[PDB]
Amino acid sequence: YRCKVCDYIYDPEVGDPTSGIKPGTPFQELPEDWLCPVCNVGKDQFEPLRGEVRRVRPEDIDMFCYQCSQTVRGRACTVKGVCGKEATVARLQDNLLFAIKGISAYLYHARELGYTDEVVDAFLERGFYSTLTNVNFDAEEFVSLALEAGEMNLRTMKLLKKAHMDTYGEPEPAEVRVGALDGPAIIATGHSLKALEELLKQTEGSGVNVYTHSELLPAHGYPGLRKYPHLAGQLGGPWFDQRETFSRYSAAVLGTSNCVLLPRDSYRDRMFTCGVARLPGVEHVDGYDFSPVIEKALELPPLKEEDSATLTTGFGLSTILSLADKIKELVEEGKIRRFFLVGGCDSPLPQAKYYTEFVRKLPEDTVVLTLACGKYRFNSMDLGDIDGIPRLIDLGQCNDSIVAVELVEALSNLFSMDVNELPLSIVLSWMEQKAAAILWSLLSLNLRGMYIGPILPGWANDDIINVLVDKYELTPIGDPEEDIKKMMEVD
Amino acid sequence: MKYRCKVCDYIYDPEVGDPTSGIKPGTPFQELPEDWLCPVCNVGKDQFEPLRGEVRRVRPEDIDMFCYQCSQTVRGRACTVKGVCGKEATVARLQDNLLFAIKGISAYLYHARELGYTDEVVDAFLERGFYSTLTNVNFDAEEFVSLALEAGEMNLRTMKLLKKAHMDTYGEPEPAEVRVGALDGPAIIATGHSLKALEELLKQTEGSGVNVYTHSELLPAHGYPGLRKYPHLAGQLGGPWFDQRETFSRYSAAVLGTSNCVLLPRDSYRDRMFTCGVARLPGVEHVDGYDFSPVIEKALELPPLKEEDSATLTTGFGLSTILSLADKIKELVEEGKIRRFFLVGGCDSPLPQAKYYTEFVRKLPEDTVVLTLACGKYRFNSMDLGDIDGIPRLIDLGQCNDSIVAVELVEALSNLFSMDVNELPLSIVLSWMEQKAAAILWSLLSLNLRGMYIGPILPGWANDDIINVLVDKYELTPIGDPEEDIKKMME
Ligand code: SF4
Ligand code: SF4
Ligand SMILES: [Fe+3]
Ligand SMILES: [Fe+3]
Repeated sequence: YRCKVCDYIYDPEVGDPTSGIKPGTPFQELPEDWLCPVCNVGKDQFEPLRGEVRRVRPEDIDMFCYQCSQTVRGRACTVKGVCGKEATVARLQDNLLFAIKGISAYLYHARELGYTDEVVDAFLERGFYSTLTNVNFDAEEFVSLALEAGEMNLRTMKLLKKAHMDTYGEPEPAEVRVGALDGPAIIATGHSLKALEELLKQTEGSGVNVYTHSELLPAHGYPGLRKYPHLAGQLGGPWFDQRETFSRYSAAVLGTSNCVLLPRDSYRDRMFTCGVARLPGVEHVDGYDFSPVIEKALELPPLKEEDSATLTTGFGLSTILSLADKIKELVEEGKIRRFFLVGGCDSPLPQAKYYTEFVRKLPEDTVVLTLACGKYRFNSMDLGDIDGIPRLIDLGQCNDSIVAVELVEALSNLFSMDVNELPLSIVLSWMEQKAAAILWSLLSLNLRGMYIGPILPGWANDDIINVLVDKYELTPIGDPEEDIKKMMEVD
Repeated sequence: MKYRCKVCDYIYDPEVGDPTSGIKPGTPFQELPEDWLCPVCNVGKDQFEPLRGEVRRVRPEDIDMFCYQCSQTVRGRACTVKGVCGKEATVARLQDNLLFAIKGISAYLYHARELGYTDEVVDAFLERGFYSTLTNVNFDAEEFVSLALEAGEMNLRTMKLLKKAHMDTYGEPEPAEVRVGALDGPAIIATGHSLKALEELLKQTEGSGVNVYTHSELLPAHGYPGLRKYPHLAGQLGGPWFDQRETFSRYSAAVLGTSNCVLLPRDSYRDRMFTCGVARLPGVEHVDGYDFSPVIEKALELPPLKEEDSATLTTGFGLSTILSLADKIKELVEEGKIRRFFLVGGCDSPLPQAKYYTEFVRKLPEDTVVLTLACGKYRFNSMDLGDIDGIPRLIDLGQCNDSIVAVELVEALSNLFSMDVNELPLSIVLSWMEQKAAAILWSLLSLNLRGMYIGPILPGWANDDIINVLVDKYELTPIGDPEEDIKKMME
């Protein structure tokens, strides 16, 4: 028998002479209250010879957990928990943890605006308590808890969108100049619209121009944010062009939320962090006091005007609903054949080129709704429109997933069909915990047949992957052409 | 030279080159393009060191770090040496540390909320911390040290709020002599920390005539005037949490788990155990929001318990009972008839290295008093230690969350003898097992208590750098040998 927890082999050939086990005693001729000499688990946590359990190299660590003192050798539980928890349950606990992390991020951003939800904080406590050492061992309960986390994330994104709309108005379409103007510059990266508003308020009259980057692009749609003239436009693209963007523009850089990367020496003395963002050797902004960043921007050599391009962002729900009747006409005529939700968080992985290919081969009688940084794979494509309806529609940040939700609910009422009968396909890009919370949000809405890229989450063992694919029909991204062919044929 | 990826250990060999990217066989590493990245995890030339120290030894459980929360993760399985995102092992371990501290805080928050007691600033800090440990938000280790200390302070605040909840709902605890041993009649044994579930159970059992016994962590309930007022609160039964498997087997009782430390059941008592609150076990009935009718029904269906020659324990020393003896303690210390106080307690484990505690207390000189708490008390609370001059040599402050009164106690002592906190005749010996204990430890560290002892082991997430921080900046001393430790602590 080899120990499930620490892979200690009890071999009936040796026995244990020091304890009374003369050499030759079978495993089942051991005392009843005998425990493991390494991990202190009973006779049950001994399995008849499995085979080279750990010995992991290219992958296959069965599980990981070192949160309690019982952990094997004081380093990590990696096959089975000393507490008795198996690998699948540990991975489900980590899944719930990531979802609640995404919820907590959106919660922090809402509270930045004075918007609070008590039941969500209670659920945070409840979930983190559920992932303690010896509290919960039920996997199905963790499925239930993941779905409840999806529901709470719906609620949290709803609260954050209400915070944004009350503080800045409902976003409406805006053509954003991507390209520099003449003058000192501050580039802002992240999600915090409150930090951007404070900076814009502090820079009115200073004459330094403020540009958005990555997930701060949707700010150009908010009436309370676009009203500032020194909000010049976009500059750079998604988060991972950061190191080149911040290098090439001679500007002060401020990172407001996550997706900030370790800086390169070219712009290290001209970068700042604020909110929760924090980098070693980078100056951090005390609350919202952006005096150092403005100082830097005015000390730096100004930017140079450049032939600019444009991006179109900020489709609030109301702008889309003012087009519902034409969309109805167009689908019933047949001049629009399907809606595709293609977006979410991105990564510099090669498999994410899939997205640029996917939209590039999409038929021209289709429309795309995009989201988060994964929009920067195809938002510059000149796709045009269908009888006045744009083929690309930018709802905003990842937290604007919620309006996407609202949209389908309208569409189900528009065409008088159940949600899982619409001419709608869903293609997710995920990268972080916020995306995990969004994914479980979509799963709590029973959205079947969704596609996911660039990879399946690293915390999902075979058990979890199969539960998703057989109970929720979550389809991994494969080949763009074949995927489109599968999604569009009711024939 | 050959070159090793720090992130995924892909070896670039100048004899082969890299056929997949364009590097013909024979190219030296420094004659590679600037934009050449690892063909496995796509991290640049920057994170490549010359294959120095090709030595590799035991890899199981000797994983430098672990993290698989994002899609960038190595091989889509786990980052185990350095993050593709750029996060180092020390920072990952500090993030996990903060996560465990906030997990303990969340547990105490849930228990406080059970009583209608909530604190907004603590939930704000929870959100803030989880956001600090998202993917690309914080890479500054010093800031995570600061956040661990802030988590200690927030945990102090949470424990204070929880103690106020307990005292408002049940009164201030006072010493109680509780019978450990069964009575005649049907029985329900309750395990965990939730006093509200116990109160609801006792109210629902008034008149039913079934006797309720406390186990592991519900023992301090016998000190609360609002809980000891119920006659059917018979006494203690069993000991700490880890005797569960035998205790629940030997007594023909219905089992109810109110909080954490519930273990996978054995078939003898599975059909007679119930969970409630956050505790949940597979194949065990869960109680839906109190309403303990199923548990009472079960207790009434089982063969009743039989009386047994019992022992006794003394628990529940509230702050007021202790402070009403402060002048006697002053007399005794100033005369010299008490030479040092020892705080010995905290959550315990079925680890063998924890036998130290029973030895440590058993060898303590008779001119010392011990203050204990949590499950680590069950190592020496049955010892007949007696008293010194009317002051008991063992004092049970209550649950692990009653650590806070210990905090208050020491400040009283510093004001009692008019001496600085870090000059009192007081030594601290911690037992830890879980995340609640981690929060308590960071609470103690935010209070600058130097020279504390910790057992049974050093946290499994503390790499050499973190351990170095603890031992050089806060003089955290691991427990060694009882006599040697006592002689050092008594000098
Ligand atoms: S909680 Fe369980 S799996 Fe995690 S370290 Fe402790 S014994 Fe191991
Ligand atoms: S955040 Fe970094 S360490 Fe964690 S999974 Fe992503 S790449 Fe790996
Ligand atoms: Fe073992
Ligand atoms: Fe690599």
